[PDB]
Amino acid sequence: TLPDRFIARAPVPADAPAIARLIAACQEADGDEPDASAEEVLRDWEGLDLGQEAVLVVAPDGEAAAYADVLNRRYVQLSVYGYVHPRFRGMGLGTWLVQWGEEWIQDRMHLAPAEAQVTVQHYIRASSTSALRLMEQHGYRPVRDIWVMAITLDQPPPAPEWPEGITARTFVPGLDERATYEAVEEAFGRPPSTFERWLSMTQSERKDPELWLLAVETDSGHIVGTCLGQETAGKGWIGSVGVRRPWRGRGIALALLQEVFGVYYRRGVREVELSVDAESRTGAPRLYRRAGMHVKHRYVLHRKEIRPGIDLSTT
Repeated sequence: TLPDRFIARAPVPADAPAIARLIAACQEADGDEPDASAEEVLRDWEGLDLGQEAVLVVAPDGEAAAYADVLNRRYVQLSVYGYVHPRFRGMGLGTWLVQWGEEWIQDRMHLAPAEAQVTVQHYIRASSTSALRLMEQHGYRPVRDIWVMAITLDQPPPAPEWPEGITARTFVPGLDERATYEAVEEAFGRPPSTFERWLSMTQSERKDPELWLLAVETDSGHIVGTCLGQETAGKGWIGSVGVRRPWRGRGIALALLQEVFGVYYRRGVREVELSVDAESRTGAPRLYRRAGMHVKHRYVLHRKEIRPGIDLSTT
């Protein structure tokens, strides 16, 4: 069911400006500043197939009423990012997007191993009660908190205090590739990636090694920790900071972060952000606030099981 006057259609790159504004109107209601730009939309469209992987609900006045796009992992877990313009709420439109995403994976579901359980998931701003209820109404249930940490560097960060016997090593291309990959797959191991997969995903970011830091034990010459930063559009993003198990509790993550911040700062990057998972109600690790960061926004991950089976998302 959709209101008569409303047309759903695949987005075209010329919709980038219209859609940016839809997100802006949405992020405004949640209490966020309207950061959104068509420039970002065009960039986040770099990966996806516009025809198949996104939908645009066009309003009678020719303006974008609602929009969603999907991230797909091995067809066992579908992430869905929806928005409905704050004027159009309570029209059945947010419900429509939800089922669109559900029907998306259901139509493709045969490409998943048959025993694999199939899930769809949404990341909801903790603040908007409207979408919080729509999830529960639709059977989507709270799984985990995701915290977006941010830091503005207008002033030089503190100098890292490195634990005895560990120091910073800037990633050296042509040398440190395999070793860094092993430390990342261990410290963290989200899906396990093979080495070639990891290589292709990082190919861009490894052309800027200044921002890939390794905590390295001096005696062994072994990577005990990593912080791999990147720079996009004059903003920093840190994908993963982490320490291999035998080296935890030495304050290595804090040193890694403080060091990465120094590189960004003396590079002139004003804002760095990253993202951290936390069990519902625990809050982010004291690590991040101690590194000078602060909470930008909090999302609650909502998940629903489309088909029963063993959990393959992590294997």
